[PDB]
Amino acid sequence: RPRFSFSIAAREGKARTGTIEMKRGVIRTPAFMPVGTAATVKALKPETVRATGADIILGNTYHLMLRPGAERIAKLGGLHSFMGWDRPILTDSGGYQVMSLSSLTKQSEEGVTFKMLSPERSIEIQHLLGSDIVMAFDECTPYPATPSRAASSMERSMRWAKRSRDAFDSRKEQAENAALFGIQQGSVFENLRQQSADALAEIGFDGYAVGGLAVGEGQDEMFRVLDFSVPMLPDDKPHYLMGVGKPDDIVGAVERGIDMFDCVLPTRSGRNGQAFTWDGPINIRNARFSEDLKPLDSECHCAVCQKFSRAYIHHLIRAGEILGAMLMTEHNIAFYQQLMQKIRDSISEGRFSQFAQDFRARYFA
Amino acid sequence: RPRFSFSIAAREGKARTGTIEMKRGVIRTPAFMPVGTAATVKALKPETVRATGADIILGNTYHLMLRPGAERIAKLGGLHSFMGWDRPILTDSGGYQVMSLSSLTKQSEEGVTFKMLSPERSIEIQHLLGSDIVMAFDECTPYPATPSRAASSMERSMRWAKRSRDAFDSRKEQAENAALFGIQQGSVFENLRQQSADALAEIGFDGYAVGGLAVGEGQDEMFRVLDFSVPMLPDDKPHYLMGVGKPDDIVGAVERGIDMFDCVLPTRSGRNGQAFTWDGPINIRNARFSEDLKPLDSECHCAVCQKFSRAYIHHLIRAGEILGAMLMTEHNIAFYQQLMQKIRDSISEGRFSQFAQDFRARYFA
Ligand SMILES: [Cl-]
Ligand SMILES: [Cl-]
Ligand SMILES: [Zn+2]
Ligand SMILES: [Zn+2]
Repeated sequence: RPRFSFSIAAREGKARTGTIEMKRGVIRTPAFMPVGTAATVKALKPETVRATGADIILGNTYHLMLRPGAERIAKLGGLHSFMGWDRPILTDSGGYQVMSLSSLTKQSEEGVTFKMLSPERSIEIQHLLGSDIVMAFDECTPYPATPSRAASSMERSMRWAKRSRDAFDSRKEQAENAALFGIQQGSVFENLRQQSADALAEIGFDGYAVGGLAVGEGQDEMFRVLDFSVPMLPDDKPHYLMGVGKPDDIVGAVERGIDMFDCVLPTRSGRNGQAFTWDGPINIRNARFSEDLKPLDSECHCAVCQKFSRAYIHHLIRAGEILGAMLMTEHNIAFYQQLMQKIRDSISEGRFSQFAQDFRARYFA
Repeated sequence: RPRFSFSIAAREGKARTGTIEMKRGVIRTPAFMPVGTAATVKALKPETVRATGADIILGNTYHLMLRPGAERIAKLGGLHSFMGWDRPILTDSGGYQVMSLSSLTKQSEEGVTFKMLSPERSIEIQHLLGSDIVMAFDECTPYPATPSRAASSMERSMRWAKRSRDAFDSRKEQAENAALFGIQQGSVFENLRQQSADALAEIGFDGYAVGGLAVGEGQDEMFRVLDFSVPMLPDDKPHYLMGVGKPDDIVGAVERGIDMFDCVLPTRSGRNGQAFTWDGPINIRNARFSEDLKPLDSECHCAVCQKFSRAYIHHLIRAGEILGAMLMTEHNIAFYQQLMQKIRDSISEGRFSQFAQDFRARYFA
C-alpha cells in the first residue's frame, strides 16, 4: 500500500464515501475513530475494538507524553506494538488537552509551557509514538470568541501549521511513512474560516480538519458553520470533524461533507450507563430495565447483544462491576461502527438522504 | 450425564485425580473454581473464563440475595442464563459473608437475622439461583476459638447440616438435578473434626468440604489440621477446601487429599497488580517493570502473555485503566488453571511428589 491515497468511490450531494489507503491498512470513509486515552480504548482489548469494525483509532498525545512518556514508548517499539493495535493510528497534537488538563500554562508564539510543547516538539512526539496520521499543532479557540481574538488565534495557528509542515518534512522516516493533517480555525466567522482554508491549502496537507467546533455551540450553529466551511477545503482530500459527536451530529456532518470523526461519547458515556440504540439513547441504570430480558438494541449484531440482557447489564452497572463497563463500551462502539456502515452503504447506493430522514425519525421518535 | 458421579482415575499417596460428571458438564479434579461475586468473575467475560480452562465457577449467594435478589434471578431464568455461564456453578450458603459484610446480625438456633437467613432459606435461595452444587448452611467458627466454643459452633452446624439435607431433599427438582455438599467444622481440634466428619457421613452428602481453615492460621497449622481431618471424610467423595488459596497452599492441600478449591486471590490481587508466575508472584506496579518487554510469565500460554508486555500492563495498572484489571485477571486465572493441569497430569503419571518439590524450589527461589 501507499503512504497515503484517498479515493472517493461515490457521492450524494456533499456526502462522499471511499477509502484512505495507508501502509498499516485501509480506512473506510466516512469513518468513526474510537478514542484511545493513555494507550487503551477504555475497557476493550484491541481485538475487540477491531471486532466492532473500527479501521483506525485516535491516540491522545497529551497523556502519553506524560505517562509513560514519548521517548519511553519509542524505546519499547512504538505505540502500535505497545498497545497491541497494528492498524492506523491518528494522534492529536496535544495542544487542546494541555489547555484543559494542565496547570500553570504559559502561551507564546513559540508554544505552550505547562505543569514546553511547540509545533516542532508536538510533531516529534507524534513521530516517537509512531503515528500514522499526524495532526498539526494548533491553538484551539474558545467559544464564544470575539472576531479580533478569533482572528489572532487563527493567524497564530496558521503560522504553527507551516512550522508543523516543515518539522514533519524534515524527518525522512516520518515524511515517507506517515501523513499530516492541517486544522482549519476561525471560530464561527465565515471570513476567518476562508482565510484559514486558503492558508492551509497554500501550505498543503494530506487531509484537512475542521477545528474548534466541539465547544458547546449547539448543533444548529455547528451545522451553520459546516455549511460554509467544508466547501472551502480541498474537495479531493479527507475532511475530519474533530471531537464530534452524537449519532445525529455525525449524520448531519456527513450530509455537509465530513469524512472522519472521533469522540469519547460512546466509551465515556457507556461506562456511565448510556447505551445507543436505533430508537435513541437509553440509561441502563433506570429501574425500568431491571427485569428486561431484551438486548441493549433489538437489531444490533454485536457480541454483547447476541448474549446478554439489559437486566444483566443494568445489574452490573448499578453494582459498579468492570464487566458492565466492558459490555456497554463494546456495544456502543459497535453501534457507532454500524451507523458508519449504514452511512457508507446508503451513499454508495444513492439513498443517503432517505437514510438520514429515516434515521432521525426513529432515533427521535 | 448423571446428576452427580465422582470417579477417581489415579492416585499418588493421599492425592487423587479424576472427574465429577454433572448435568451441565464435567469437572476435572483437582479443580480450581474462579469466584463470581455478584454474578460476574470480575473483569472477565464468561467466554474468557472458559478460555482459561475453568470447568466450574463459584457464585457468592450473599450479594445475589441482596442485589439483584434471588427471586428476581429465578424470574429471569436463573443465574446461568443471567450471567452467560452454562457450565456447573457451586454456590456458597451465604452464611460466612452475612457475618463479615452485614450489620446488626442476630444469631439463633433458627438462623441469622441481619441488616433472616436459615438453613431452609439458604437452600431455597440456592435453588432459585439454579445452583448445581449447593452448600449446606453453617456457622463458620472464628479463629482462634476455645474448645468449648468450637464444639458449640460445630454442633449447631451439624444440626444445620441435617436441616439443609432435608430442605434440599424436599424439593424434587433440586434433589434430582443438583448436588449437596456438607461442611466439616471443629476449628483446629482433632476430636471435634472427627465428630463433625462422623455426623456428616451419617447424614450423607455428595461431597464434603473442610470448613473453617481460611481464617488466618498460617500454612503450617492449616496443613497440620488437614493431615488428620481429610482422612476422616469419605474417601469416595470429593473433598473441597473452601477459601484456599495461594499456589503453594493448593499444592500442599492436594498432597493431603483435597480435590476442589476456590479463592479470590487471583482476581482481587490481579486487580491490585499482583501477577502469579512460575518464579513466584510479582507486583507489576514496581518501577522495575516500566521497560520490561517480556510477558508476565515466560512460559504461560495465556492470551495475555502471547500479546502484551509487562511494560504495557505496568502502565495500565499505574494509570488505573480497566484493561489493566482485565489483563491481570485473565493471566492470573489462566495461571491457576495451568497449575491445576500440571497437578492433574503429574498425579496421573505418578510424579506428583516430584512436581511439588520442583514447583516449590522454583516458586520460592
Ligand atoms: Cl473514553
Ligand atoms: Cl474477586
Ligand atoms: Zn449491541
Ligand atoms: Zn499469562
